[PDB]
Amino acid sequence: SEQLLRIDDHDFSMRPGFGGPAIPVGVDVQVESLDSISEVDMDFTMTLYLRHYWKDERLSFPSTNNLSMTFDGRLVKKIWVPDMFFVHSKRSFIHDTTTDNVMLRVQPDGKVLYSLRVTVTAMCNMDFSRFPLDTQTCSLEIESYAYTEDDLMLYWKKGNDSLKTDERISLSQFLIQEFHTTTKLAFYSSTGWYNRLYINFTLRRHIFFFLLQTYFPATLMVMLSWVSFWIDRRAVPARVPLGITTVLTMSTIITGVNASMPRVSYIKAVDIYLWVSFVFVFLSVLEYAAVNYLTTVQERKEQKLRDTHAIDKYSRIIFPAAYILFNLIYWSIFS
Amino acid sequence: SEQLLRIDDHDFSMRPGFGGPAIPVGVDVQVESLDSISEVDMDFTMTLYLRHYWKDERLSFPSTNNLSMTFDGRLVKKIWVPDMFFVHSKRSFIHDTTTDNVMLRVQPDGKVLYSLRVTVTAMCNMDFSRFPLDTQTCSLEIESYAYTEDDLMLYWKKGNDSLKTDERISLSQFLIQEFHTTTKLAFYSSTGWYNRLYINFTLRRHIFFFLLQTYFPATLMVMLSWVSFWIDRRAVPARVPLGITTVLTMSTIITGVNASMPRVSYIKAVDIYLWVSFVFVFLSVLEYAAVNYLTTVQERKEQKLRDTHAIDKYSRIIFPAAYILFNLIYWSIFS
Amino acid sequence: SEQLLRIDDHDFSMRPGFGGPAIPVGVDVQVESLDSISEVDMDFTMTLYLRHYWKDERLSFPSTNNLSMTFDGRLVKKIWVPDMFFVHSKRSFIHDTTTDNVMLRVQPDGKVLYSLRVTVTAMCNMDFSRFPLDTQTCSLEIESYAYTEDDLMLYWKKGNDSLKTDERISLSQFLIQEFHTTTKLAFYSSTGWYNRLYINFTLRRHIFFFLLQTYFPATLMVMLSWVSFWIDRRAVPARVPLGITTVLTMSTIITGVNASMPRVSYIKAVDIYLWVSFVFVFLSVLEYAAVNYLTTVQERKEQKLRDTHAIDKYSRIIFPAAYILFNLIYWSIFS
Amino acid sequence: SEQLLRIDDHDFSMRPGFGGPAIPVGVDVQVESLDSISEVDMDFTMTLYLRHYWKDERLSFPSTNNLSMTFDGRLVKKIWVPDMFFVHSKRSFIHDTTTDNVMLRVQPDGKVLYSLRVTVTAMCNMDFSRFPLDTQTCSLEIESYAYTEDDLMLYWKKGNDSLKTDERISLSQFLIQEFHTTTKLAFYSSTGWYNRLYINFTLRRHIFFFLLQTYFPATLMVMLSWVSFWIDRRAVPARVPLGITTVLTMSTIITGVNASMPRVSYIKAVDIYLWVSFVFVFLSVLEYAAVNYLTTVQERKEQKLRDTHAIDKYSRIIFPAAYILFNLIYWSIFS
Amino acid sequence: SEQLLRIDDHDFSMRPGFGGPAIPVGVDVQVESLDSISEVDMDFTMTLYLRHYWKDERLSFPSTNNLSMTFDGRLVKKIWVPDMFFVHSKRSFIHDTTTDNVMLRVQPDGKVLYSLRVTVTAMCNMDFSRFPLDTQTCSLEIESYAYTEDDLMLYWKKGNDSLKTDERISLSQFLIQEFHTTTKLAFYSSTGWYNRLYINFTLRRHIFFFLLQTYFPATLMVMLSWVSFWIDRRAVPARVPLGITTVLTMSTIITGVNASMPRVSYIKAVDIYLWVSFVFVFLSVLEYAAVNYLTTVQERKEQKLRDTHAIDKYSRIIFPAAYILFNLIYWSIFS
Ligand SMILES: *[C@@H]1O[C@H](CO)[C@@H](O)[C@H](O)[C@H]1NC(C)=O
Ligand SMILES: *[C@@H]1O[C@H](CO)[C@@H](O)[C@H](O)[C@H]1NC(C)=O
Ligand SMILES: *[C@@H]1O[C@H](CO)[C@@H](O)[C@H](O)[C@H]1NC(C)=O
Ligand SMILES: *[C@@H]1O[C@H](CO)[C@@H](O)[C@H](O)[C@H]1NC(C)=O
Ligand SMILES: *[C@@H]1O[C@H](CO)[C@@H](O)[C@H](O)[C@H]1NC(C)=O
Ligand SMILES: CCCCCCCCCC
Ligand SMILES: CCCCCCCCCC
Ligand SMILES: CCCCCCCCCC
Ligand SMILES: CCCCCCCCCC
Ligand SMILES: CCCCCCCCCC
Ligand SMILES: CCCCCCCC
Ligand SMILES: CCCCCCCC
Ligand SMILES: CCCCCCCC
Ligand SMILES: CCCCCCCC
Ligand SMILES: CCCCCCCC
Ligand SMILES: CCCCCCCC
Ligand SMILES: CCCCCCCC
Ligand SMILES: CCCCCCCC
Ligand SMILES: CCCCCCCC
Ligand SMILES: CCCCCCCC
Ligand SMILES: CCCCCCCC
Ligand SMILES: CCCCCCCC
Ligand SMILES: CCCCCCCC
Ligand SMILES: NCc1cc(=O)[nH]o1
Ligand SMILES: NCc1cc(=O)[nH]o1
Ligand SMILES: NCc1cc(=O)[nH]o1
Ligand SMILES: NCc1cc(=O)[nH]o1
Ligand SMILES: NCc1cc(=O)[nH]o1
Ligand SMILES: CCCCCC
Ligand SMILES: CCCCCC
Ligand SMILES: CCCCCC
Ligand SMILES: CCCCCC
Ligand SMILES: CCCCCC
Repeated sequence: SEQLLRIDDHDFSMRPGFGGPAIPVGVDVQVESLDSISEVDMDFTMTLYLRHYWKDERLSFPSTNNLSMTFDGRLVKKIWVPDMFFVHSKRSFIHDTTTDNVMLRVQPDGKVLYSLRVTVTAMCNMDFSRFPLDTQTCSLEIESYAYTEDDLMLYWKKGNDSLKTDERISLSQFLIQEFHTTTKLAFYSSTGWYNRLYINFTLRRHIFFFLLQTYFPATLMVMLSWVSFWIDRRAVPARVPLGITTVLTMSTIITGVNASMPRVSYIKAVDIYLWVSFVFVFLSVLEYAAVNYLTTVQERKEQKLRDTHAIDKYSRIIFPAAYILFNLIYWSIFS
Repeated sequence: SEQLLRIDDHDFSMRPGFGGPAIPVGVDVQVESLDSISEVDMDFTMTLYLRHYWKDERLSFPSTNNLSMTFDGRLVKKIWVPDMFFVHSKRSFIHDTTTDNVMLRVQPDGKVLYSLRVTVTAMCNMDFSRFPLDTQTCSLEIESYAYTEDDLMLYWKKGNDSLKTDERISLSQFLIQEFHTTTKLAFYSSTGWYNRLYINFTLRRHIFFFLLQTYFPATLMVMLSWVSFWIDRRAVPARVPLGITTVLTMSTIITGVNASMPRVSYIKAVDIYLWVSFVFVFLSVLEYAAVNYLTTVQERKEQKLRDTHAIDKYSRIIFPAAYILFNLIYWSIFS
Repeated sequence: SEQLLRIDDHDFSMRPGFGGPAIPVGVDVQVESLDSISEVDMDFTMTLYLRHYWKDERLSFPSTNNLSMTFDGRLVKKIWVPDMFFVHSKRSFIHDTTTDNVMLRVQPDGKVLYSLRVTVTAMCNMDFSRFPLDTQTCSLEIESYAYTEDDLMLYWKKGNDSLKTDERISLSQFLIQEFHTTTKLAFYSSTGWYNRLYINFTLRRHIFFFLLQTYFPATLMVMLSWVSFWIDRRAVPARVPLGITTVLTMSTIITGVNASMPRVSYIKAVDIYLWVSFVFVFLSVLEYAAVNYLTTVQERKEQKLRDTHAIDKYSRIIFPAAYILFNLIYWSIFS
Repeated sequence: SEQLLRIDDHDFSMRPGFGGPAIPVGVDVQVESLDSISEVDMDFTMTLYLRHYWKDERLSFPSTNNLSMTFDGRLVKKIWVPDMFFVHSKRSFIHDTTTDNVMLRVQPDGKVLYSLRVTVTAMCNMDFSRFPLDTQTCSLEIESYAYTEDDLMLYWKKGNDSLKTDERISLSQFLIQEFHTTTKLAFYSSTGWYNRLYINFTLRRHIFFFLLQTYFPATLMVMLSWVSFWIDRRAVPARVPLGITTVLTMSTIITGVNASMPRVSYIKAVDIYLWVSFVFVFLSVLEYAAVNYLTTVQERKEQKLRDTHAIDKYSRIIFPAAYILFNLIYWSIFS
Repeated sequence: SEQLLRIDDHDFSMRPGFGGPAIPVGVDVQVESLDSISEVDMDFTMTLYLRHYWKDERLSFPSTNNLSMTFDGRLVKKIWVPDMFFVHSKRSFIHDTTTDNVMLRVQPDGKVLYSLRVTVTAMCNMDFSRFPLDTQTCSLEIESYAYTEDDLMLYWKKGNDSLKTDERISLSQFLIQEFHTTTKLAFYSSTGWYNRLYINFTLRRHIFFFLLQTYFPATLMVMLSWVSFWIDRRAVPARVPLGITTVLTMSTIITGVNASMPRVSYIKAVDIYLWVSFVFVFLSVLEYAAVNYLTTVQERKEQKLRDTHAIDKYSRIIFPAAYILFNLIYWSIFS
């Protein structure tokens, strides 16, 4: 097999058509699965099959039929192959169990198919301002390293049909949709122009889970503090312990939520809702202090000279009305 | 040993019977142990022995007896060997201590046995909707990379007897059972058809542990709030602190359970039970508020004009009846 | 040095005495240190020196004295060496700083000493039913990969004296003792019989630490709830808050203990003790509810017609007696 | 391509101009992205493109035009290349997917361009005394390993214009600014002098996030304890539970904050503020004890012989005044 | 450069002076930085420069001046080099970015300088009985692997001046001091005697941080329980809730401290102080139970027949005196 191909009779350190027009190379991609996603480091891991198509007359061999030959990764070190690399990637490797996952198929006229299986991790900027209602977009980029557009031309072989996805791809806490491909030209100041390929998709969260865990407990505790407005003001040993204990219960809820969320160090949409509810509970404690002080002053004044309080009556209306107004404004901005 | 075999006289870059019928290859598998399982990344790790059987007349050597020769991993780089790989795997490697774990045995007539020891990690989709009563199924897949069904034929050498398991295989938090093997054909649009092999097993949890840790504390606290229905309504400084403190105790239990469970971001069966019990505790606090307000109004009305309350009597019956009805419906759906 | 030994004149791909009796190989082991132990994955890491002894007449060289030659790891790739591997191991590697840790010493008559330094991680099944009083046993296994008992014979060179241990070996949370060696034969259905070597040791915990952290706080809280049996029954605002707060304190202790212990998902000995104490605290709360209800009924009955309660007197005796009986049964079973 | 260049006719183990003046080498750097930063281990990870420029007459080839040739990483092992390394680095590696990310361009007159893509992790000393208002500075260093200033001269090719940064570089919890380059000479006692290059940048935090999470809850609880100064002193069952519960609430806040912050084991600016507020809450509990004791003594004295207390009046003024004074001093020192 | 040195004319598999006296080798060490320290696994990571000095007449080359030649890591595989390795090390590696960090300098008369940059992790036994006042000592060991003292002699080239340290070496939570070097002979039963080198240093903690976080909160809570001794005994709804809540507050502090400290599973100095304070709080709760019971009995006895209690008076003196005595004994033992 190494004698039909003129391996030793040709210099394979130079691209086909050296000194002439650029050689076109086609790319096909099949996505196998998505492994994991990190919200702190802002990256994702993908596994895929990568295929290349090009023609090289130096690899032609005589044959009485159209039967193509198949080779392994050992022949790759001798023949010339493209050097595509993934831009903005953090780490990547090629599987080698039980051997290198590389195949080569050579047509009698010199057409070559080159395929390999590779896992790549790529960075992706994310914005958590609208958490947990945020929507994230990611992209993967493929580009030639050493050859500019004047020497190598890169394109999708079959347009938008060149991308295939496994039917079983899924994520534990995200929903994946809208796979499509695009192309663009990249420029480097000290090297020149390059062709670049893109693979795009979108991610979404499960809204209903976060509503039950975070928004639901907060609302109940706020409504629970409104009970004290209906208890008799003369029961000092009852009104005071109820108010302070509700603040303690709210504090533990906020602390627990922060520990479960990722260590994102800036204000998010969920943080605004929780701390506003904390202020409402705090204001209810000061409300009884005014009632107690005024009642004591009035009783002492009558003794020196010798029914529901007005504050309680209005608090029963103002407090529920203010909280509903806050919800309408909050949900109108954050959809 | 390298001269009895015609290593230099044959081209080993081509499969035996090139240009003719497909060469059949048999596979035997022995499972050694299961290392770990991840519920967040949805993958498992397995260690096993992999063996191949095929015939190659080019490796025949003259011998006066049936004594077969044994070689090492150094000879593998010269002779032709199958290229089986594990589909949907994330990472894998071959052990090399103190040397490569590869053996070769060649019969005088050219029959070859090839064995190696390899550890492989494979993905597995899991559903946690019925946690902690869920049951999970996993599979491992073996397939040829470069050779289609027209060139290489893959099958189990001895049918269902080709799979062996160690007697000491176990998991810390799962029960393993139902090992069996199956086969199926896989199709690739741009390459063709391939034979694929499967190894299947099932996993189960320990039910009684989760009942004690999660379901048991929740039931006791709900029954504890029903005590307030039997205390005298005139003891305002006693009824109110009891109600609010029970809500605080329930909140800490729910927070602790979430931290221990894996970060699965959707509603599970256990979450439904815990939050329904929280509502029952919340409703008991509002029940006393109605009793206290009505009692105060009645006393003031009598003074202006100049025994167990009905709500308490019915609450002693309705609340226990409602909770039992919930349990019957809940346990009938989730088995 | 490469010319006194007939490296190029002999075929080193075959074991000495090919076609004849099995070649005996001796093994010496010196344990350097134990690195770590994992209770969730059930494995341990060990570092050791491994030495081999065998005779090969093909490596003899003429010498006027008994001065043996010393070589490095480069000569290993040429001469034949044993292929011992560690069974049931998860991962292992050979150190290479600043170079490969391999030595070779060849006697004039052909005796060869082969030594290397290797770190190996091996699995070990553990049972935590009797935690924290459990005792664990571990073993390490060494076996030849490719050569059966008919071709290679493996044995300890000096019996039980072949195992040496460093004087400074220790673990942070375990006690190591009882190092000894044993041998056994292993059988493989498709390959044959093999000789196997074993290294055994035992591990124990520090009992007194767990008693102070877990058992000590639980006992104090149970005894603390018995105080309410001596307080006047007329102090309703005192008896009720004391009972409910003790339940809250007990709940936080149980939650904290679970977080510190490893994620072992089945019932252990410690879990039984903690939850039984929780029931004792729960029963004390219901005890006062019966006293309060009966007192209220009696007072109302006397009014309609126109001293320590018996329950409190017996509770002072029954509750302390029941808890002591539980301790005697619990400690008699779990030693 | 390997015959136009006199690879076999020259000794490439010696630098160009051996025995003569030092060869000047230029460096260009383009920063791609920052991956992560660790506050416990005090290091950061950076990915960048590194380029070298030098002239070597031994690589000249005849050509009728100015068309330069392009090669791959295979030619690097034959020709002489600079040996730049990153000082104070912990770990680094060169990407190799799908092949080595190395390019070579050779001009007809012998000018050589050498480029590679590398990820490097470097240490950086940090001071957390002024947390969370601290500002950190980092640097990256490049130096030749084996060749001193007498043999190799290292400099920026285009001065301060040699550094380029990606437009999308960002960090999750830090702000990056002030990229600039500097140079300095380094001296080694046993080897000599070396040229060193520097890349500098500055990092800042998000101030407003930490104020809401830490400073905001602490202030509210302190103001909440001042309420007890306005409640009637005769309500013993109300004043005492309010005071002790506030201490409990403050303790949980401090514990939660420590768990979220990195394990920095020395006093920081934030720790001072939290513990001073704890003392203010503690002092309020002792204040009521003095009032209660004095009131009891006065009442007993009057009985034996047969209005707001002064302490409460002053506490309403002294306590708010003292806390405001603390804030002015605290914020004047820590800006 | 490969022809002035007689690489092919000499057998470099044997040490210089084979069959004669031992060859002396000198070592110089410069410490660059300390990366991290682990208190659970008991190991530390260090990065350093290692240099060797020896003479080999086989590498002499003719020269008209004293100009020494410089080489790279490629020549190392041909010439003979020492095989120093780090004893008791867990893992180590040599940096290779952008190339191997190895240099060679050969004098005309055959003197050779060999330098390399390596990162090594070594074990270190630690004792935490006196935490957080403990002091730890660490050591690093260098030894020849294959050559005994009869063939290779190892020594510091310049005595105690051979060790250099970077001015910027620091740790986040430890203080490093007292760098010095020592030497000792090591014996192996089956191999012989070896020379060993040592590098020693000492580590200390920041005392004041742990006092504020652990000792300070514990003392305040104990003093807080002494307040109840000054409140009127007739206020049953005040004395009882104060006592039980203090126990709850103390329990949360102890749980939080354990989570922050490393998982060291034996009794430490800090644990003794915390649990003794817990007993003091527990005893105060039982003290009021005796007062309440005796008061009730006396009142009932007077009714049947028809002022500060003594226990409270003594408790005001005995309790403060006992705690001060404990501190004097505790701090006298643990310095
Ligand atoms: C591929 O299909 C997607 C579908 O959204 C479309 O947006 C995109 O433009 C298509 N690409 C090409 C190259 O036609
Ligand atoms: C192997 O045995 C299992 C037992 O469950 C059976 O389901 C399966 O069909 C068998 N496979 C073959 C190939 O007979
Ligand atoms: C080695 O000594 C141990 C000591 O416990 C003993 O049990 C074991 O049998 C001995 N082994 C041999 C091979 O004598
Ligand atoms: C590069 O620009 C920065 C801008 O801050 C300046 O400080 C620095 O000195 C400049 N360097 C040189 C070499 O001019
Ligand atoms: C090196 O100096 C240290 C300083 O503490 C001293 O203890 C040690 O003995 C010295 N070593 C030698 C070899 O002189
Ligand atoms: C008390 C909770 C009130 C919630 C009001 C929600 C209004 C949503 C409008 C879009
Ligand atoms: C108060 C707990 C009642 C539990 C009822 C369980 C019924 C199970 C029916 C299958
Ligand atoms: C209240 C604690 C009683 C403990 C009794 C222990 C008995 C141990 C018998 C072996
Ligand atoms: C009660 C909070 C008072 C805060 C005062 C802040 C003063 C800032 C001066 C720079
Ligand atoms: C209430 C705290 C008393 C502390 C006494 C410390 C004495 C230290 C003597 C060395
Ligand atoms: C499944 C319960 C959702 C509750 C949402 C409450 C939003 C205010
Ligand atoms: C802390 C509450 C003070 C209330 C004062 C009311 C004066 C009208
Ligand atoms: C927040 C409630 C204020 C009510 C004021 C009533 C004045 C008469
Ligand atoms: C081992 C106790 C199990 C309790 C189950 C309770 C289910 C309602
Ligand atoms: C918050 C409880 C209000 C109860 C009102 C009862 C009216 C019948
Ligand atoms: C949830 C209990 C309701 C009881 C209503 C009784 C009306 C007389
Ligand atoms: C929940 C406690 C009820 C007590 C009833 C007692 C009847 C004898
Ligand atoms: C658990 C204590 C029961 C006491 C019953 C006394 C009946 C007179
Ligand atoms: C966004 C609220 C900031 C509050 C700062 C308080 C500083 C005393
Ligand atoms: C613990 C508080 C004691 C208060 C004593 C007051 C003496 C003037
Ligand atoms: C901290 C308040 C002290 C007030 C003292 C008043 C003395 C008359
Ligand atoms: C649990 C406290 C009992 C107190 C009894 C006192 C007898 C003198
Ligand atoms: C721990 C205080 C004991 C006081 C005893 C007093 C006896 C008269
Ligand atoms: N094709 C990417 C690239 C990097 C570089 O330095 N020149 O080109
Ligand atoms: N046999 C698997 C496979 C991948 C590919 O691209 N062609 O075949
Ligand atoms: N010696 C172990 C082994 C594995 C195998 O397949 N045959 O032998
Ligand atoms: N150029 C760095 C270095 C290290 C050394 O030992 N000599 O030089
Ligand atoms: N120099 C260390 C060593 C190990 C061994 O087995 N012989 O020597
Ligand atoms: C926050 C309510 C205060 C009311 C004072 C009249
Ligand atoms: C939730 C019970 C309310 C009863 C009102 C009559
Ligand atoms: C659990 C004790 C109940 C007693 C009822 C008489
Ligand atoms: C801390 C305030 C004490 C006041 C005593 C008169
Ligand atoms: C712990 C104090 C008990 C006192 C009994 C007289």
